[PDB]
Amino acid sequence: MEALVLVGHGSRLPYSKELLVKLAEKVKERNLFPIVEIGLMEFSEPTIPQAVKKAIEQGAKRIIVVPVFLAHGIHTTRDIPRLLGLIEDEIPEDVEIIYREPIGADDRIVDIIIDRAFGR
Amino acid sequence: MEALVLVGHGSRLPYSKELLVKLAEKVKERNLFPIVEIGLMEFSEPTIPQAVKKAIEQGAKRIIVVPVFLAHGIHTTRDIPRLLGLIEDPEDVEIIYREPIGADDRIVDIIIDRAFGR
Repeated sequence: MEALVLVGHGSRLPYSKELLVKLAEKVKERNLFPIVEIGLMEFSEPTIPQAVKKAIEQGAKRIIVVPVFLAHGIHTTRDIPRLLGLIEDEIPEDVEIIYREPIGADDRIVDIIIDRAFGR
Repeated sequence: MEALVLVGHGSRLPYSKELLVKLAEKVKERNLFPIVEIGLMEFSEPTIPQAVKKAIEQGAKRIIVVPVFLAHGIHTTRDIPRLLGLIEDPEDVEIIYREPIGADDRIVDIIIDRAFGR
């Protein structure tokens, strides 16, 4: 009934997509959502509209979109909201989009950064 | 004798720099490094060269540069290594260029919190 759609920037290099793919597979291992999909804003497929459409086709009525971005930027305030039809510039009536917050300066990001600082 | 330099993308919007400032503030509260600085690749200051120079001028002999990026891209493979002089485009000072965040289990934890509005 509900889907998690992870959306990322995309890249002409493969690492941004590989990131989202690994993150989605880990989320799937958690067994929290019946439907998990990824979408890339630019350069690579699946795109964000394709990811949302896939979620709908699989039967999701609530689509939770999590922007896998560290900070807000034009991507998360304009481009992705536009793609999702959330701001003015096909979502069935019985489907709601829930657009969530980016990662931000989470304490766990500090933990990761310190590990990286020490090469771990 | 060692500094942590957090480098971020930078943005015409203020959120990217605000993120790096807040992260640096939280690192400083953990009292692990005598010197902590931020640098932004573009659009905004401190720049990455300025951040490294500040660290050196404060006496750091080993500069640990952590790219605050989720995944590698042209910025972490080309642009930042070039600014740091690590690839073709300081005597007693060593630059240690670390890995980005990547698909860390803790990113999954954050994503799930965000998914549920937390």
